[PDB]
Amino acid sequence: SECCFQDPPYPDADSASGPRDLRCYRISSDRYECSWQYEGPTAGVSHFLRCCLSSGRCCYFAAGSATRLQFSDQAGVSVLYTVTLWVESWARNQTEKSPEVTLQLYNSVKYEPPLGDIKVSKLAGQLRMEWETPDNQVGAEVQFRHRTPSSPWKLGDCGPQDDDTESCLCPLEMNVAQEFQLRRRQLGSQGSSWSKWSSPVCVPPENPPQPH
Repeated sequence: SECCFQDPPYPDADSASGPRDLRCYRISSDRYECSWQYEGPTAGVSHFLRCCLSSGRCCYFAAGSATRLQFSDQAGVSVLYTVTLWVESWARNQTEKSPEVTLQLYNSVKYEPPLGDIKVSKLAGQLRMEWETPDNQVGAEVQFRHRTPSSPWKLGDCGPQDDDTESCLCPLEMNVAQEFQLRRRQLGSQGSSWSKWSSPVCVPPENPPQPH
């Protein structure tokens, strides 16, 4: 993969569908990976990873239908200094853009949600979740989302974390089933993107409605 420092072969975007959740990180001594998702039907859609250097020079990788792409530090993209990255999709005769991500790629780590046991218990009128920190990922911003069978996802903040274990306080609803998920973001100044959501924490109702 070489980043092509030319005008992209399509017009600029002028849509409800499109690419989103761009995550870029280093994966080895000299290789990097960007990952994203696409909202909407994927038929005939292709993706381009865009990059602008601080000098204003910009380039693109053509990814085809893939939603993930790897490149080395010889691809023309600076990794030691800050760059700006985003995804453009050619879909149904129109260009669509993701939000940008501004980061120093060399210090950007692939952060992951809790992967394994998530302990859940009651603390006063809240739920407390606790998990062991993913290896070599100490230091994180952590968010949760929660829902009930009827309600949609509502997002929340767990606060910053700095230890071998991490925790979160969440709303407790005794009379309905609850589902929670957790995601983690790298701390620091180099730039960060949210990890994927963890597997669910499922908390059945302790006082479900009863006949009288």
